[PDB]
Amino acid sequence: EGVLYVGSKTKEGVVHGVATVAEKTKEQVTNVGGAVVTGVTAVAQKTVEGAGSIA
Amino acid sequence: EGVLYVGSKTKEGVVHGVATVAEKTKEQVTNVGGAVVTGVTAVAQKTVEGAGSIA
Amino acid sequence: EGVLYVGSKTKEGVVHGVATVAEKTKEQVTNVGGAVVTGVTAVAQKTVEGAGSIA
Ligand SMILES: *[C@@H]1O[C@H](CO)[C@@H](O)[C@H](O)[C@H]1NC(C)=O
Ligand SMILES: *[C@@H]1O[C@H](CO)[C@@H](O)[C@H](O)[C@H]1NC(C)=O
Ligand SMILES: *[C@@H]1O[C@H](CO)[C@@H](O)[C@H](O)[C@H]1NC(C)=O
Repeated sequence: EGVLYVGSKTKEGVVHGVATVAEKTKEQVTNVGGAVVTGVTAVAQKTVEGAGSIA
Repeated sequence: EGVLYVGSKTKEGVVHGVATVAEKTKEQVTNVGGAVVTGVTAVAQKTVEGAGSIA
Repeated sequence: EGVLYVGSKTKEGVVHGVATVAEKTKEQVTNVGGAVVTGVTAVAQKTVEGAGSIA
């Protein structure tokens, strides 16, 4: 029964620019956070928890 | 029954610029945090917890 | 039943610039923290906990 609460108050501007390039690469895993982020945030990329892939 | 609470108060500006390049590379795992981030944040990239991949 | 609490108060500006380059490399694992980060933060990259990958 866990409760939550989030609150944010910004007044001036927030510029936020991202760029990602990949040329002739075999793999590129990227995770960029936000400019003003308040609260829980979970990211999972190319993970394997149980009974993975077989070949 | 764990509860949570997050709060943030910014007034001036937040510039935030990211860039990621990859040329003819076999692997690139990247994780960049945010400019003003308050609260929990979990990231997992190319991890293996149990029963992984087989070849 | 562990509870949490986070709070932040910034007034002036927060410039935050990141850059990552990789040219003809076989591996690049990177993790950059945020400019003003308050709170828990967990990162895991290319880790192996149990029953890993086989070849
Ligand atoms: C198994 O799964 C992972 C990601 O979960 C993937 O990268 C890999 O190519 C897979 N391997 C096989 C043998 O299926
Ligand atoms: C197993 O999984 C990992 C990531 O979880 C992946 O990098 C790797 O290519 C996989 N290996 C095999 C033999 O499937
Ligand atoms: C096993 O997993 C790790 C990452 O978890 C990966 O780097 C590696 O390529 C894998 N090795 C085999 C033999 O699958």
